[PDB]
Amino acid sequence: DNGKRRDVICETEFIYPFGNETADKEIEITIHLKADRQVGYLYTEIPTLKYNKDWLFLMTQDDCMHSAFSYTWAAIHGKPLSYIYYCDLAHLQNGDLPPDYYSLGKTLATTNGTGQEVRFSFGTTVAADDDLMNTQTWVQNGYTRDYFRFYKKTMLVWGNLQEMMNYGVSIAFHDLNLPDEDKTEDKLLAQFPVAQSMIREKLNNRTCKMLAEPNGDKNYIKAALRYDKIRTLCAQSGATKLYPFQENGDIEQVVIERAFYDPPEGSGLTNPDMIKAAILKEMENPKEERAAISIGAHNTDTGWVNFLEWLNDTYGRDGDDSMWFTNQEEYYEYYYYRLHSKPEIKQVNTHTWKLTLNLNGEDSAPFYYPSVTVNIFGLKMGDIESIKSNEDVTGLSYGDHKDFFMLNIDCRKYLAEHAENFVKRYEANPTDVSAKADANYFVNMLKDSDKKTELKKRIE
Ligand code: NI
Repeated sequence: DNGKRRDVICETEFIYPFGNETADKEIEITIHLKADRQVGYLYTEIPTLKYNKDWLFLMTQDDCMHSAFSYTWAAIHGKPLSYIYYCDLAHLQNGDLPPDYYSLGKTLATTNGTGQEVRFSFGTTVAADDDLMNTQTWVQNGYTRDYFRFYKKTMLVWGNLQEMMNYGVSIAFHDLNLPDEDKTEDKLLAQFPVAQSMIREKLNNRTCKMLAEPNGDKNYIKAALRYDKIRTLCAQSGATKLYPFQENGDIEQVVIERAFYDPPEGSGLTNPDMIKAAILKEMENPKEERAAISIGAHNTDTGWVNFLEWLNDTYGRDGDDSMWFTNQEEYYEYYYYRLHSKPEIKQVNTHTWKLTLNLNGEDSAPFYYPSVTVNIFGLKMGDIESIKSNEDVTGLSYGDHKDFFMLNIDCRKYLAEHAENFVKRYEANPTDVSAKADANYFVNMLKDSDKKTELKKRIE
């Protein structure tokens, strides 16, 4: 019965198996050359930014906000949007949409430089030790007497966050659920693993490794530094300003600077206006001198939706494609790989070369973004007869970039199974255009294989 009110716990039907992700990857890519294209010497590097991007935009949305799902995630991923209301996942699943709903008509993305879409990525903080994440959602198709079921909740419900995990959204600690008088360094330290246990229980055993400092409270940074699961942190002050082409040290347990760009009072400007102005100023510098645009957000809204579209249209897929728009966790892992991994390429015979590198995350937990870019200097796509890869490589795209050759290598252990889960969702909702688009997006992440061919056929 479509018309009957239901009050449900929002749930998604699969979550990537973060707890099962392998910590250590061994990449072996065999490049067989055409007969009259024998090259003499090749050498390799991991570039400063993934996909050979010129500059970095980091986004972390604080306070575990409903709008992180209803506005930020929905706008990026081509989902129904509202101007004043706040959908939960169960509304989208059931087609119970607010009375002003609309869609942008596209996802918001860069490319990877080798012909594939990379949707914008961001992180949200989590109030995992707060029972308000267990709030129910009122679903009632066709009910128009009121729209109270679409009002802003005080925070994300778990199901919304669980679904966001399937799209690579990251997580961070923020406030912990203790009485204010108990927010001492020692008591916050004891409460971190309590919140972590709830994160792991709800997010298919993903371990949170980031702290976004709350309200300038340095007790959170001091406590977090004694909790070794936290590897990366952000704050507005007492931090390090990130210059991606200059930063040379370890950033393990380093507080990265992140700004909210609040507008002057009574100025009528918005946070997106301020960030846009900061971006324009920063782009006037050569890329090597640019700071990262490292932003925090609180509530996101229509102005933020339009700003994300502006980024897409200006520096993303529909503009100059120069930006890497990601979350701080993915960046942290990539920087770690660039510091510690050493790609090597060896000639096996006159026409065959073998590229190897290891991706090994830190001892605390499996890294969750085990993908890199490798550049090969001296090689062009036109030289290549075939490329093959070993089992640890699950996504592989490649092509020319400037005067060299680039490979985007994804080693997420369960990526093919994840794509198939999106295919199955489309098959169960074949009239949902967005479900089909998501299926195509995830299947296109896979390297060429029988499984990729099977899944493409299922989504023709
Ligand atoms: Ni906050």
